[PDB]
Amino acid sequence: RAPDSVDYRKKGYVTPVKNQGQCGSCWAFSSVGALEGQLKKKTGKLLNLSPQNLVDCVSENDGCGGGYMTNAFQYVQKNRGIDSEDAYPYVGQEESCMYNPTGKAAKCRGYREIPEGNEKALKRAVARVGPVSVAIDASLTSFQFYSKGVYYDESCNSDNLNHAVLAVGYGIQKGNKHWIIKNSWGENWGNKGYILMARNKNNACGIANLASFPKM
Ligand SMILES: *[C@]1(O)CO[C@@H]2[C@H](Cl)CN(C(=O)[C@H](CC(C)C)NC(=O)c3ccc(-c4nc(N5CCN(C)CC5)sc4F)cc3)[C@@H]21
Ligand SMILES: [Cl-]
Ligand SMILES: [Cl-]
Ligand SMILES: [Cl-]
Ligand code: NA
Repeated sequence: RAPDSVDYRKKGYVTPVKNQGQCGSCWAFSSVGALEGQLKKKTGKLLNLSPQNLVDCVSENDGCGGGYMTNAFQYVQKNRGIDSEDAYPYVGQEESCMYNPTGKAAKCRGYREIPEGNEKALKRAVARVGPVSVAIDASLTSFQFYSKGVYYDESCNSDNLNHAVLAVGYGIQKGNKHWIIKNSWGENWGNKGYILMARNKNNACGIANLASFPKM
């Protein structure tokens, strides 16, 4: 039976909160967060992986114009690696792909997709695998102004996915079930870069509509 609550931050599987700046690279931060979690799990080492590597090199995506996490995992697989942040640092603008194998810090051997809309499957994946890449509607002002508690807004549109983030856990706060979400808008946003988002409230903000994780 799956745990009632999980928090990968307590297990050392989660790197510090990043800031994607003014680039549409949410998809790359989400992807690297999932990879970071599997690397820790598999090798015992927590290290920052390179979103810039993805932005510059995942040619099926649109760099700062946006992308899909699935495309990112496929690239890392076909490329036979992803660099560390140190080897390929974040610039926040698309540049030419300059992958450096010497800076390779992780590998990927495929990915899996959570069954569409299923929060129970997403819960079990978070428990069984580690941090999961997810897409949400983050367009509401209520989302932007989040500070604490469990975020729920009826105006959220699960058919208008427009942001990629990382589910690092789940639980309950004061009677409200939640997902522990790591955002990529810096430490000053939300609750030190995180938001608790409502769980089992009919797939609020489309949290389980386009979720995936890498195999390592
Ligand atoms: C995040 O940083 C948040 O804000 C930015 C936009 Cl609004 C949304 N976003 C995404 O990256 C978003 C994430 C998903 C998981 C919701 N994806 C997209 O917006 C997105 C995906 C894919 C493409 C895309 N465009 C392509 N082409 C553009 C047009 N030419 C003619 C062809 C190639 S390929 C491709 F995959 C664009 C955006 C960012
Ligand atoms: Cl369960
Ligand atoms: Cl539950
Ligand atoms: Cl360049
Ligand atoms: Na693809």
